Amino acid sequence: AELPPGRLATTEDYFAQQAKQAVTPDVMAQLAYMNYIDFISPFYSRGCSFEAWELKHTPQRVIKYSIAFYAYGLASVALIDPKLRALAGHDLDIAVSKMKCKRVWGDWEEDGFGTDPIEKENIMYKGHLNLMYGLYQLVTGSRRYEAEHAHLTRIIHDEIAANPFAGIVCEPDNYFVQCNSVAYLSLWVYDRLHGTDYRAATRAWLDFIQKDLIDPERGAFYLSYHPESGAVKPWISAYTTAWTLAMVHGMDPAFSERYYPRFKQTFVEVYDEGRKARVRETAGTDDADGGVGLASAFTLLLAREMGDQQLFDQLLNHLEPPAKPSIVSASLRYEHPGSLLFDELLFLAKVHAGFGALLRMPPP
Amino acid sequence: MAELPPGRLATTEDYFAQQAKQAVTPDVMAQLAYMNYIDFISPFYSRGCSFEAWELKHTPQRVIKYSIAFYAYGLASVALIDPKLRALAGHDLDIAVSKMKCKRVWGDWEEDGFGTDPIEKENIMYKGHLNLMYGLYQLVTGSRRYEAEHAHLTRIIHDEIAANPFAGIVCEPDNYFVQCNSVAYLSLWVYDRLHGTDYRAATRAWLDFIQKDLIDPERGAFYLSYHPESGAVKPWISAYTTAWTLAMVHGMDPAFSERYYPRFKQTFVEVYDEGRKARVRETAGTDDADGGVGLASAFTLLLAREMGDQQLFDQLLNHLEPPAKPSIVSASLRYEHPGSLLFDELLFLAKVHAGFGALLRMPPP
Amino acid sequence: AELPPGRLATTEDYFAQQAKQAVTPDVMAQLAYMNYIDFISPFYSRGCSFEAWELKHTPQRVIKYSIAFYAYGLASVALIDPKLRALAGHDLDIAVSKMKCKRVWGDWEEDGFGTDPIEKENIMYKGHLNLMYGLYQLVTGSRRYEAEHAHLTRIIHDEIAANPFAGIVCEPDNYFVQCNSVAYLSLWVYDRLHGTDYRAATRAWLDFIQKDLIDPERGAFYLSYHPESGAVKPWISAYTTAWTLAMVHGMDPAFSERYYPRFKQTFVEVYDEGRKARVRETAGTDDADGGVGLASAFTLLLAREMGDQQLFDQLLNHLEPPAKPSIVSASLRYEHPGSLLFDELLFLAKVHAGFGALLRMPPP
Amino acid sequence: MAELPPGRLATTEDYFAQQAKQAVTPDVMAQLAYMNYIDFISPFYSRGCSFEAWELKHTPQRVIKYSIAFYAYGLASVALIDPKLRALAGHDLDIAVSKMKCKRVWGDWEEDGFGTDPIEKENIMYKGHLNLMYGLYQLVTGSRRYEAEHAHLTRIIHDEIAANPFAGIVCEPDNYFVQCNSVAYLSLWVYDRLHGTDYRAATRAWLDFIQKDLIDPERGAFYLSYHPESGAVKPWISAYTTAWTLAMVHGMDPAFSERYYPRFKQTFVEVYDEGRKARVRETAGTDDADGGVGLASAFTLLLAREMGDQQLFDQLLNHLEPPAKPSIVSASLRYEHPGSLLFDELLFLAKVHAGFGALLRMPPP
Amino acid sequence: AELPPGRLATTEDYFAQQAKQAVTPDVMAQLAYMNYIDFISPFYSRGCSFEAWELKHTPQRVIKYSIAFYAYGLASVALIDPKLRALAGHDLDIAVSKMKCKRVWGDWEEDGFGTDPIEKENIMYKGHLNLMYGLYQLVTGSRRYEAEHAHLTRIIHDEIAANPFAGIVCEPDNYFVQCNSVAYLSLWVYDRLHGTDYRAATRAWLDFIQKDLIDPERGAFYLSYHPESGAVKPWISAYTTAWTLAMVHGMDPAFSERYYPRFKQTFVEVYDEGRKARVRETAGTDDADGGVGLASAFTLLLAREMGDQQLFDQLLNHLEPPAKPSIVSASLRYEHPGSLLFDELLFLAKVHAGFGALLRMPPP
Repeated sequence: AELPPGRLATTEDYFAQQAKQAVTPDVMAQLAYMNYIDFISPFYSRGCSFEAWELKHTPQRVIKYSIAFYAYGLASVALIDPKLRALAGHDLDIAVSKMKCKRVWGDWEEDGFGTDPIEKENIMYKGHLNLMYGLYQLVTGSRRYEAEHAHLTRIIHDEIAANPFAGIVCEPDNYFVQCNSVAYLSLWVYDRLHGTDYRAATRAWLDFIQKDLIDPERGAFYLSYHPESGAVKPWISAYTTAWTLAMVHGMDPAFSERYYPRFKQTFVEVYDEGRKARVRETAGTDDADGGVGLASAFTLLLAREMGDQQLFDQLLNHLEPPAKPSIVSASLRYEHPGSLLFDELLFLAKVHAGFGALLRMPPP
Repeated sequence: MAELPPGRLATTEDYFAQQAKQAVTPDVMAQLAYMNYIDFISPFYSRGCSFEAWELKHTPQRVIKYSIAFYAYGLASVALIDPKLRALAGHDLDIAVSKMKCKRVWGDWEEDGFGTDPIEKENIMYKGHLNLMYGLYQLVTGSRRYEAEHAHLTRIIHDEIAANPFAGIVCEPDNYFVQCNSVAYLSLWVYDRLHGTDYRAATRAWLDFIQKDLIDPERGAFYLSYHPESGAVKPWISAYTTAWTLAMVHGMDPAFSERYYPRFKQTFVEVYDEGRKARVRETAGTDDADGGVGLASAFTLLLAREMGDQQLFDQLLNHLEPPAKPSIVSASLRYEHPGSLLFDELLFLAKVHAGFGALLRMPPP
Repeated sequence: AELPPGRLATTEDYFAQQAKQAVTPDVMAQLAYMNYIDFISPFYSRGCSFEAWELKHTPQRVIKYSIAFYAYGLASVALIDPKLRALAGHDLDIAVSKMKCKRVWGDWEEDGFGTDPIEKENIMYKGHLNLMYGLYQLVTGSRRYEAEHAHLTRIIHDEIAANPFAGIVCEPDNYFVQCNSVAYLSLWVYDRLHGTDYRAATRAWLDFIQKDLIDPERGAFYLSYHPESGAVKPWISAYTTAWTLAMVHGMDPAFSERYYPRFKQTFVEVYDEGRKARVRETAGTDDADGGVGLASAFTLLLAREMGDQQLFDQLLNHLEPPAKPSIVSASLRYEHPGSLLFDELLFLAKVHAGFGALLRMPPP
Repeated sequence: MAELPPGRLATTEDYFAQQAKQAVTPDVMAQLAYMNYIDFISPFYSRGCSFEAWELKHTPQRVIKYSIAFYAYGLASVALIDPKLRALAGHDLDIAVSKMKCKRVWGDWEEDGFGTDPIEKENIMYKGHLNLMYGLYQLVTGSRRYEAEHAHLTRIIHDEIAANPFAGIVCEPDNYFVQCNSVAYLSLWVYDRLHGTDYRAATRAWLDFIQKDLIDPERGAFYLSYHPESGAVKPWISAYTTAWTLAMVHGMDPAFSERYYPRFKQTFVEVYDEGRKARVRETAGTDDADGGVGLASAFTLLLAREMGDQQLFDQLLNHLEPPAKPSIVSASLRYEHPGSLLFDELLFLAKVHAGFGALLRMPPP
Repeated sequence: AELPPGRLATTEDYFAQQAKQAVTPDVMAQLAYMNYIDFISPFYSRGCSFEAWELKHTPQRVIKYSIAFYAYGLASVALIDPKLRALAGHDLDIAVSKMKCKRVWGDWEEDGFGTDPIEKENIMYKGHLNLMYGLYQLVTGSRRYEAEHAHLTRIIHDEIAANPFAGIVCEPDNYFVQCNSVAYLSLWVYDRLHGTDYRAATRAWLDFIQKDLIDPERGAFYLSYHPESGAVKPWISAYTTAWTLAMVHGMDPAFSERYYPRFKQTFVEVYDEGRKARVRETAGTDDADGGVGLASAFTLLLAREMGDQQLFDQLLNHLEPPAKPSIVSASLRYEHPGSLLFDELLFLAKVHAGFGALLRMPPP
């Protein structure tokens, strides 16, 4: 109802986009940032050109995440406004094209892990890619990437079936729940499109991650698991948990519903007389947004996914005003982005229709 | 028309009278000196694949092709203005073509992953400018030095237009830009003038096409781009896109540009400083001038010239030139604060531009 | 005990970790620095990636020492707290993996000494590697590296047997007692694991180093020995001595016990009314921490090994407060590390359970 | 002539009297110490393909050939001035020729895409200076060390002049410069002096050719360049081009330069500071001095010397030297603030220069 | 015997080292600079590693001179203190090893003169190398390099016999008397060790350099001679003369005794009430230390060679105090070295026992 200080649109306005069949003017300005300027906008062309990311100082290892989060937001744009669905589809085609460039996945080879980023392991990369293939096809109805999608889904399914633990590692011997969450969601999306049952593996996964990987009282996942030693790194992680619960809510909403109030009690600090909120990254600290610095931004996405308007408003009042948004020539820019992936994650949270709603996207 | 405005080098009346006087203004001559004078570092020092002039101005690689082409367009009008500079213009156009073919210029096509050959398909911004340049070189000089290449490229363009389900050719795969097409189509008109052929016949279907989803008739403005694989049109209108397109189209179908020009002005042009100045908004729904690539005002200067709109030309040049702080040192022009990319190139072109139709009708040497 | 100014935990608390079966909170915060943040933490993955060391400006030639000192501390963490044994094992797996990357050992080739860093000489590198292979296996029970450990132990043993002096050189014609000390301890660890007697060569080594290499009155080793000429560089070195006596105390405690009081009288300056201590690197100077700048930090390790709580306290009061530790988001950082290898050596000294206790580590 | 002006090292009378006294001035000697003294970093330390001296002065690569050549030309006059320095001069010329052949010097030809061989065709600025240097080396020394190469290069030059439809040879393809040709032609005169041949006969047709569209005979000034493919001449007159050209031509056809010299002065030379100083505008239609490559005043100093114009020499050197803040430290000369490229080279050359005709007539060793 | 301001030891103390069989403490601190710190000290190892020189910004072309001058000093340390003889030998072994690295001699190839630095010409490089081979063997008694020494001596002898002028050039056509003086001394040393008569060539050389290459009234050599033109660069050079007279004094003491007083009159300025002296590099100037900047430092060496304590004292008072020596952790450093090769040449002059005394060094 009331526009908070430094905000571009109300929480109510974000949540009402889909009912209005229109994105807010600031979301439109973000899409302009994404698409407008020749050569340097991130969605200018399908080529293996990364000038947009160079200009933002994106570290190489983060590029795959930036593209994927953009793609996730774009899928919701398509659902919100039928008149932007073709644009969204176009941008998703670009996203998938760029994602396959060696500048994006080549860390796998440079780090010594292999020359092929798909064949085994590396689930953060190939999970996102497989989700993107599916969202592109849900938005557009095009089979342009279906051959590849059929292949990658099967690699994923086969690697899950072959592993003694439920899921797939990233680097060899590094297991992350948040990266697996994306891979499993990608199976749901393939099943929606094809009528298959690759998603049947999800139960065993949800059982596995609720053992040593979770503190069920705190509603929080541990940082990682390492199959060769059986070790779990003994610190709970807010950003890990927020991202994971958000994606799991589209598969097993009960799971996320169970842990969500505990997660909030463990990590979320409300401040400024109830107007704002910020998220501690681990236990035993008062500091917010430690570690990779993304706890509050992923919690914004979680709040959106769970329909928690009050927490969404508090978090965006913490994140957005200090970053000093402006809209210049109808395009959005932030003078002081507070983290990596800033515009990407604020975009995604502003539009996000729910993973379950994306799974149910009506045909074009 | 005839009082010299603050910070200006010559009056708008003087620019518009160059052809009648058969002489360029002294500042245009000073720009030609910047272009030609100093060993090794002037842009038109030699035909080699050397780009020191552009290194010194910090031209981004992707922009070089545009810089060369806009110089070439201006040089063709110099040839028409002053017969005594026609040979110099021909010389510079020979260099422009030579440099345009260097891999430093076109090599982004390969680096981006689109192909090793920049002519064979797509890439119409590059090859459209190249083809127009081949034609202008030959109109100016009467030389057939590049005719074999011109005959080949013209036919690749024509064939690609015939094979496409939409009217025209893409740049990057799946990126269609009306402005880049406008240059390719004009190149056909120039080939026809020189050869007596009818490649220009394809222009009608193109003008029909762009007046569908690609134009907003209320605003006399083209949308940013079209993307054939999805059928998407990026839903923002673009001033610099429009200005450039209407300017080139006015040499092919003057009525088309005349139809849209008053709308285009109302949509994008802000007159300010009590009527003395004007600046151009790049898109709708903003008060800001010169957003995006930052070239709206400079391409509108070209359009104003093409349309004979002396008042708007004067207003725009009053906005653009004085803050850039021109000076002429040793009879050569420099700007202390160029306001955009392609600044000296576009202010040169607008000052000399005789009209695309007049260039098509250039008398033989 | 009282917490001294600028300190994170008391000396009593460090010395009590093993009895409490728990690391202090600041040691845990160091382990979080080591393990927490994606890509940039030193123990993020097994890959040949060194971002953590790039961020700290570690000179190439120091990387091998950094890894090894971390590994030595990790072995003690395994002994302190059974619940961190799996984590420690995991980190040691990473340490061994990284230690084998050419970024770590490649100076050997770049300097012109050979393309293979194991086959001969180069005992600083291969001695640490061999000790690490053993510690990994004591901590984990895993044979992952046993084939390599068997091979390397035999190269070391053979090279010792073939040399006319007791031990092995680093660069050709450069003999250092500290580097040899690590190699010899590696034989003791191999013997613990396998039931062999490679450690029998230790007696002749201890006899040899007590000739021209030691000033027995000062309880101090000379800098180096150079077999081709028979020269010994005629300056005594505190860091050399402190490291060597520390490792030797796990093999022949009497040897170190004999020299330790003399070493202290030779090099250690107590100051600030008995609260602090700092160590001179050589004789004939009043300056502390000359040379490689590690005399006080290695003496901290020695004091821990010898059970000298008062000197430990004094040295840590000199070293830690000016480096301005803080714990941010439950992870330790120093604003002003006073030397190379700073966080590594303060970690190691805080947790070190004694080289003899590591040799005796009970099975998992 | 004989009061020492402010900031000067020696009087004009003293420079002009060197040859009559058989002794260089102390500042010239200090320059020769700069050139020869310090291990590794002096420019004439050794024959090797090392360029530290030029690295320390920030000489651009493309300028190195010119620096070596101008040193060589000054060294030839040193040999004539003082017999007791003739052997040193010869030694330095041996080094100059050696260095001139190093790829760091001529490699721009290949990097710019014009060929792997810098001698075979075109590239007359390089190979003209090289050919003149071979000749001066041999006049100074009597040595045939480079005679086989000199006979070859002289013939390549002669053949290329005979095969061209215009009189002379280009630098980069299609770039004709009169100053670069003047050096090539003078090289033929030197070869003829040494061998008794008549390659210099081609000079008459050259002097006729450069007096057509390449000259403004009323202003006594040459245009910047000629471009044989188009026939264009770049329409700006150039002071440095003219001063250099007239200086070299005065050793071949003294009447040619005597004709144009007063006109050249009126066109370009500004006397200032109550008659004590002079500075040279690079082109017409400006008040600015030393624009362009920044060498008009320094080449005019050389011309004044060649023409025996002591007053103008004095005025120019009063403009050039004092602000550059010479000092002599440990009997070696340095400038704190050289005012242009090639500064110490051109001031050296102008201080010693005995006249190109006199170099042609150098007595045997 | 009074210690002058800013000096580390008295002139009397330097000159008395050999009688006391001990180096002064500051010379010992220089030897610590040279030998102490891992990796970065110049005499750390025999490898082709040049960190020490990188840290002092030594130009590539100067490295060969630095190593040689260190080696010359080291030979006198051997003679001063029998207890440092083994160390000196060790360092000389390193010096020879380094001298052979392409980083040291590779300018010869980069300049276009050839791929082999000893086959012909290049007498500055190969003269120093040959002298070094001989000093190494005098100090140590070792034949480690004898095969190479026998070959190089014979290449030098053959080249002298084949030339129409007495000696050998450096770069083609560049003849320097100082570079020849080192080659000729190398033949004396070979003869001492082997009983041969390669030194018989010396007489014709001493005759030759006293023609157009010397101004006998001024006691000064010209800069260089250029056989192809017969030119002599017409400026006399103090550093050239000082270095040449110093080495010749070990072969024909009368030659240097003849010219020495003239050399001083020509180039040496006594100042500061007789306390200091500084050397002009050429005639017709008042400025000191022009050109390569080494006139005063090579005159320091000459004064030492000639036994001229007063001039030695005066020069060292000019050179050392402004360079602001300090000894930190028993190792010497200069804050403001006044020239290239500064620590090397002050080291050499402080220890130098006389070239004739080095030729007469007793066996180990």
